[PDB]
Amino acid sequence: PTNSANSAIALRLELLGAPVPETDRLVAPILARQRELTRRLANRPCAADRRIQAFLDSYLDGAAAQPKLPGATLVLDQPGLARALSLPVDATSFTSDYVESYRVLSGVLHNPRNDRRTTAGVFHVAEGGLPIPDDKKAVPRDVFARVLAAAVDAPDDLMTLPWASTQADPARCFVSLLLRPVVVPEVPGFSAERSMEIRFIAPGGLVSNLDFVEGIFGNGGDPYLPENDASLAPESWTGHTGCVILAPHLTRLTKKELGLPAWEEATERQRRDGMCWRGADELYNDGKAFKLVARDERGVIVTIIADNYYGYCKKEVKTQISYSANLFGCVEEEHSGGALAFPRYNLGQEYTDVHTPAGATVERVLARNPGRFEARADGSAVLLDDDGRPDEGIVLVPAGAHFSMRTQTVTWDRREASIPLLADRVYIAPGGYRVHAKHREGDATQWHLVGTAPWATQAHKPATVSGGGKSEISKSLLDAFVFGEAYVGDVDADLDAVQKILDPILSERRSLGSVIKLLTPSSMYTEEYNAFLESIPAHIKELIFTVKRYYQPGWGADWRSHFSVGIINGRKGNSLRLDGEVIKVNMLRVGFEDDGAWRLLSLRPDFSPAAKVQTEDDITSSIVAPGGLESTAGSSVSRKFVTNCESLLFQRPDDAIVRGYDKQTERDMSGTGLFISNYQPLTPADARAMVADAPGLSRFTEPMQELVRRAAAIPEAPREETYWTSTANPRLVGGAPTRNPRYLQVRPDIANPRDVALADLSIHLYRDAPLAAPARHGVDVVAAGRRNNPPEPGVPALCAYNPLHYMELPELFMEFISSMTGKSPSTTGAGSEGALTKSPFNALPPVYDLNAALLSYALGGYDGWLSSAGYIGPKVKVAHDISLLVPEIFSRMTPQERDARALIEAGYLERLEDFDHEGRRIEASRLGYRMNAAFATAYFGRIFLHPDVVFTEEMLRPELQDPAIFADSVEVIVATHRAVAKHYVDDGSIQWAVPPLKALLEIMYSGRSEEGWTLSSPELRALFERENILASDWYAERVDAKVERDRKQAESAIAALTRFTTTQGNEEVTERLDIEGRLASARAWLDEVTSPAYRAHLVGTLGLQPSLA
Amino acid sequence: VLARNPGRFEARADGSAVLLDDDGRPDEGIVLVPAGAHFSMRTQTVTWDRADGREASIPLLADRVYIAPGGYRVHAKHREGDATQWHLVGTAPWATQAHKPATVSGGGKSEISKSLLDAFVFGEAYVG
Ligand SMILES: [Co+2]
Repeated sequence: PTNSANSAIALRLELLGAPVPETDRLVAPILARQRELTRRLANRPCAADRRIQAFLDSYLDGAAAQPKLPGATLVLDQPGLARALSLPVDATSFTSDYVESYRVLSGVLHNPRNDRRTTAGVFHVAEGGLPIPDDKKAVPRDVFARVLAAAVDAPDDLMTLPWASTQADPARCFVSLLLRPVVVPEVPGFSAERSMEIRFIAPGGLVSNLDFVEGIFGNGGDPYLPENDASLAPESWTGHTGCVILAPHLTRLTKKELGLPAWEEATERQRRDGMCWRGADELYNDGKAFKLVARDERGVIVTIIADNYYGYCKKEVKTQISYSANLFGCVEEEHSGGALAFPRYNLGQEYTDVHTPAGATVERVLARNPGRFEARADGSAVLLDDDGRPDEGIVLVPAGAHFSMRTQTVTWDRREASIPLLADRVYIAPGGYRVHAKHREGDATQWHLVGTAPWATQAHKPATVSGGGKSEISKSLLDAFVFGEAYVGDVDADLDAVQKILDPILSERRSLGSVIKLLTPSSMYTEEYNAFLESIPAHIKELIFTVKRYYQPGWGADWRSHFSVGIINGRKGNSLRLDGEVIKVNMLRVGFEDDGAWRLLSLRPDFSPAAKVQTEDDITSSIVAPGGLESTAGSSVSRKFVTNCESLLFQRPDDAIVRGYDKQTERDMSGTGLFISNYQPLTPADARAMVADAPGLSRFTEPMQELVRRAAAIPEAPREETYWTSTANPRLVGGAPTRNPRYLQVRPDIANPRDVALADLSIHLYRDAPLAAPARHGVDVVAAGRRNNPPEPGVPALCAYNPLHYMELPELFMEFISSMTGKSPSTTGAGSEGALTKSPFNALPPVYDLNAALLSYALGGYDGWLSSAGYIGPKVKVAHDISLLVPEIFSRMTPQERDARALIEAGYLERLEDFDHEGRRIEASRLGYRMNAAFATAYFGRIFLHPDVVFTEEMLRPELQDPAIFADSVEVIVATHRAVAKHYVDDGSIQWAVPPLKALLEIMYSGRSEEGWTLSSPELRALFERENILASDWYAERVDAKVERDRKQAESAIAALTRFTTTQGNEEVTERLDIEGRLASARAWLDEVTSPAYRAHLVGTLGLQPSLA
Repeated sequence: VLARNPGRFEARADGSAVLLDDDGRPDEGIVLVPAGAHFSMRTQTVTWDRADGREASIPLLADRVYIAPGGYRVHAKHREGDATQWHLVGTAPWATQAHKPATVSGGGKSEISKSLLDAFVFGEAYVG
């Protein structure tokens, strides 16, 4: 429906009175009637813009101007219009000084004037509002007023809708969009999802930007309807309203003309910020992109962006969401990744279920879910379609069922039943454990069974600097597999030695896993028996498990003759062969040696990557709920729940420049319907050229080749040329390929909804809860990541960390406050992405974020883990090889096992302590605890086959690589803590930090708290304990501020509902929407928020910053 | 207790825990409770305070045995003289083992293990 879209467009422009040039066009002449009954109403702004203008006029009362939001906007009331507006009605390309745009085979492509985001000096904040953070630029209120006035007077080129840009009289208007981005997640017994409202306003030239945000955050509809006025559905809003105005022309204005002072009359701060001029011609922000924010406690945040690169739009929603979170209480916005992981197993050819707990049975499942299943005569059952017919894709089977790839059947007795075992099905037992068949990861011709356990673990990866691998938590481990060989030293000796050990091991009703348990030292084996296991060399065990995996009944004790090594050029070979074919085993790389050689480590032959379902990526909303509720039934401590605010993810495929390497990107970008940016627009001629380069073509994955061939198959041309994009061809900037190629990827839980459905189903069954009930999951483990680097000329050492550190809360928060990186070092230490990595996306005093975060860890009893990315010590490169293992390790440990206290009591974590180096105290105690060789032996044995060679001694103890550098890294850490803490001292923020953080900041800055404490003072450490917080006045003061905010908003809701129900001529809308049924709920709510039961249900939540009540 | 016995218990949200069956399912007959727990036959509940101030509360029932973390047990029973009056019984865990050897007939060798409850007499509280 294309003319469908152009009609919708023509129609709306006509209603706005904008210029215009087929069956539907004729049935709209009663537009021309209502047009002469519209000029009896004056232009009244929507409910959202009314709230925005009220703030702006109050805020700039008696300033140099009180500008007006544009009133004549083309309103994008439906999804899909904005894309259709982005290209000329009659052409496939468009060009302005602001954007080059193209219709491409894979969707739409937009290359903006600037191809990347900046953060240095970009974030500006206006005086007259809440306090400015020390790290931002301070802008006088009069200057803000003038920049806002310039922003609503945009030039004609910029205002020209691309869609009508080729017509005689091109339409020129502001376009605008209502968003309702999520800020408060849903938690079943606890919280309704709530959202703020944002109004995106932009010159018609930049309608691509609206398309951009609408795909990520959804279309909120027509703001002028009371269905979509936020105040009227208070139960689901935060009380807060944001505005974003795109205005790239503002980088032409001078500092003088906006009323900034000359250098001589300027404060030291104004001179630090460049908010003064030595020359009349000095451009504002030196002509570079910026954003200018105004806000205060009233709940309205107004941002102007002087650039149209799509990133800034995304990150301004973020910022505004973060603003709303800070004023709502109880919630946080975070910059974080995450995934819900279910351990998996390679069950071989033959497997009997042994993980259904007694009590769990087909009958009980069926009884708990009336009408969801179709019970079968044999004992199995199948789910029903939403339309009442059975779906054969998912088969519930009895406890103790047996699965056989030899017979291709699932069997059980009760009278033996038997159903087909088929590749396109998933078989699930009554406690939620799944079984399915798949081809081996390296080989489409070999197949085996996979078990998925239902006791998932949800990882959360916050506050992780760039390079730290935030996205890696949810990335797939299967793409990292390397396929190596089974090692043989001397084939006669080794196989003889395998023989001896086999004397029942090759019995077909003894699994591969049990054999591994058999031959792994355990503390419930005779101490003689373990010494025997230690006598078995590493490679002989691997050879046994390999023999086990491939053993056939048919060979019956003459297995030996099926195994060999080749004689390669007269030398006995080192790879075990099965009937002459080299056997292939799965490995992962774990970092690199000093000279850059790969370290490869055999995975266990019963390991399969955990199944992950992404829970977070970049913009995250989170709430902390107390324990003992519906959604926290098994927890004494608070729990954290999350929701991803974005439906599409703005990816930068750095790796896809190399052909064939990034399989996921190449697949996605060969699809359709995508928003694409910073790629080179290619033509069918370019495709024909690339086809004819047969070597180059053959390096693409198949999806991208089909795309190259579709484009090659298109007969030629002018303004209807066909365009396409290639992963190998990012946009040329300065005749070199850009390093910021981009596309909006469909969130992988939305793209693969069967994976979600299966996870949910396993959870319900594991909990014995009905499918009708929601079964929310909260966060189990927090594992942040760090970018570590070796020192270099002009790059400070930051490589003290081993693979995995645990940090108690004070040390954790030094890390979080600092968010340190080797990129952009300061005068005294390292670069900082600011509190929680959110300095570029936080318009408020960062202490509000910090107070909340702290409470979340302490009240939730969450151990702070830190994984290592980049380098471990100066010499060992790791890339993200450890980032990827995190969820696999924690998800295969019980909560009791992975508790930090338990690991310290068993000797699996080792504390770091201060020491002297060249007579200076090195404060290595700030690095917390770290894993040691015993942790590797105890637990990495659940992924890898030789857990003792996984990490070298130098990897576990990076100080052995070079003790000088280790001490240099810790000094860099301490200097960087100081420089960061100084921000809180200079702006007075330190006074608003909660006691444990105030002290922590004081120590970071000067060495001692105000009371004289240091990091090891028991009094300071006691302020971070869960019990002392819950007892404190300051925590009670936050709970009470939250009650008081909620009360005022419930009063502001009652006042808004009434005024509407008693405005002239609103009676028919008032009954249709059951508004007085809402006003009764709003009246019952006010009573509830003031009641004591409500104050008590808030104990164990984050509360609110009292100054913001 | 829980940490010294991995996999033997099922920890509860309220702070209590219960032993697991030979077959992996919880046995409600024995309830581990926190140090400082309060036991009330009037409310028929075991209560204790939480750091958050909520006050936890489980049923106090005659067919159960409640045990604190150092091994001291609490259960309910009818008075020895009267099936209609009930009270709580504490059992301390610091036992003493007696041994009664080389005791001639009439010396009461078996008496060491015989029940003292059968010897109770029920008298009155004296008022002058
Ligand atoms: Co980001």
